Amino acid sequence: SPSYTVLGQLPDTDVYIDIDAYEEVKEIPGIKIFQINAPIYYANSDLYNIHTVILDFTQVNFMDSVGVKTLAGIVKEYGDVGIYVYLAGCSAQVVNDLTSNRFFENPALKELLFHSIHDAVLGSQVREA
Repeated sequence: SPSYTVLGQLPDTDVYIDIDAYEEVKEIPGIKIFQINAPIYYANSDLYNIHTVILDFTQVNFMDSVGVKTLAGIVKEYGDVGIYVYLAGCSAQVVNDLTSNRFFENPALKELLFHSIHDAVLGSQVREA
């Protein structure tokens, strides 16, 4: 799909790239990592034993209200079955767009934000069940 890319980890590093880019790159058991390549309502359409989904926002320069609402639905619905959705690599501007569209109306959702994919992977290691 052009709207998202499945990422894996290069073994014994903090490097995450396209699962199809290099043979030894492997997904982490219990975690799905998706790089967002188009506004999230496109990726969401494709969506339509995992404890964590990590969404890599490195490529995202801004979000619109429809995108933030979509994202909120994704976080909520995974959350309802105990799966955490983490947001990695959000720029200041993207965080501003999330905030303006009241994504953090519950300040607890601030805990879903991580600077890098690896930070998010490490955040999933031990946590509130």
